[PDB]
Amino acid sequence: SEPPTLALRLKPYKTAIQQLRSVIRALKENTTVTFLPTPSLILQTVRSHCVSKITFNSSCLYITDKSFQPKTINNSTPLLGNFMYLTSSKDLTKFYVQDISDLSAKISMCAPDFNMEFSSACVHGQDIVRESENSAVHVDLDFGVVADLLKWIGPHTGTVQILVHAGPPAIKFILTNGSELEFTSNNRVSFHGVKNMRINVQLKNFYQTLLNCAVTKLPCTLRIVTEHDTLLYVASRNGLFAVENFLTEE
Amino acid sequence: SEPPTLALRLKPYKTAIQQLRSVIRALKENTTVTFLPTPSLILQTVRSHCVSKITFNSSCLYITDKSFQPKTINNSTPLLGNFMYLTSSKDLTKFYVQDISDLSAKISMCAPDFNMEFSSACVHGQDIVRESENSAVHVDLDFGVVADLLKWIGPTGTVQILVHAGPPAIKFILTNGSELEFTSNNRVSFHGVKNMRINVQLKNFYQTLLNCAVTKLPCTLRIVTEHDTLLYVASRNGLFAVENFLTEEPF
Repeated sequence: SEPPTLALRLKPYKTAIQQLRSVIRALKENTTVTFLPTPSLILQTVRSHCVSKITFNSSCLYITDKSFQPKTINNSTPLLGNFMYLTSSKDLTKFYVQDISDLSAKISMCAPDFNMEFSSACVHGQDIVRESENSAVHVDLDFGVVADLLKWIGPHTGTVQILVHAGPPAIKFILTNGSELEFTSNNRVSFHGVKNMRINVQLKNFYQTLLNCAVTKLPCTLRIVTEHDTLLYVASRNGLFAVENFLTEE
Repeated sequence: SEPPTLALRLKPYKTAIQQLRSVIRALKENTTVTFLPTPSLILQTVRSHCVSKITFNSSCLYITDKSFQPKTINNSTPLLGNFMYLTSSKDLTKFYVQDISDLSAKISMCAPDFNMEFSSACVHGQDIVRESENSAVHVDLDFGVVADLLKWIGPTGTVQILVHAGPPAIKFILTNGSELEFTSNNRVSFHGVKNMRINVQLKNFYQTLLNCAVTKLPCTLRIVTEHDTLLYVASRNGLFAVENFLTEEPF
């Protein structure tokens, strides 16, 4: 009778997008929203050498029928504009996606004397970057430390080089001007395996990577993967979502 | 279209809301949208002693079935926000309203790979202010005269509109003193006049002229003395009509 349905649980979902107000507003037209039957909801923004991804905890999602097929639509929607931003309305009383067609997702949203329904074309030909769980250098950073890096890059623009040292453990951040901000192994930075590795990434993709993780106001886990090409991984999460970023060398 | 359907003709409608972009964006949460089977679409904003109304020409509408019941909703929509502003999308490809429930209006909108429909509750405690075709004073003003009045009120206050009978003259006095008055010439037409005085808030009067100025055509000023001394200021074009209704202030 009814089609496969993926509903959002609004008490956790509405607290997550309020925490994400800053990021939800600065998405651009390169941003996809993917619905999976895990259940999972994934926001992805792909760019030149950077990929950021926000994954809502299954805590926020409820799925009717696991034969729901994966849907990926654009966030920039032909009449409503910013789809995610429009789910941050505080009037929202019901929010679910149905799998009617193989070509489109049907989204339903309610408010007190209002109900809307729309259908966006599915994008077939988009992938979602995954954390390779192999990592050569793995470094946890205090949220206080992340605020320090933010306040130190807050006038951008340039390039940043991230060096990580073995004995003793330390992570250092050198800028194209010269300025260096280093942290040593204390109680604000944990080192899960830091032999000697270095990456070079665009400074504003690193700065924006930090703004995304800072929305959780918790620790971030920074890593350096040496697989295909030296990839910088920067992630933070809370009990409602997880922010992941993937930057490659310049 | 089994249920009665009121469709918009997008070529004329899209050009009408583009002329109206200044008005569409400054509507507030007191603003009503009315769909009639005339066919007609009406934006009404009621305020203290001013009522402004924008009526889209029937030329902009196409109606299926005249048993479409009159629907009035709020322009301030619970998740989309400004309803009229969202019809101003240049991505819009299809826009019609259907009468399914007595309790709500069902609006459908399409764009290239997109199609939505929503239903907002209809409000029933509101009427549409009408032009009483009685008028004691009826004075048409060339758009030049209206542009002149605008470029003189831009800098609270109670403008008073005094009109003389023999011969015709209309005068606009401010609380400071300055007066801009005009005699029967080529840019002011005088049909019906009477020795009359009205006082209206200057802020509602200036905005009334800003709304009519959007047509860049003549404006029709009137003063109705049927129930209560009302100032009426209107300008139409081939796509819509801007009407304003001002009353005097109480002691």
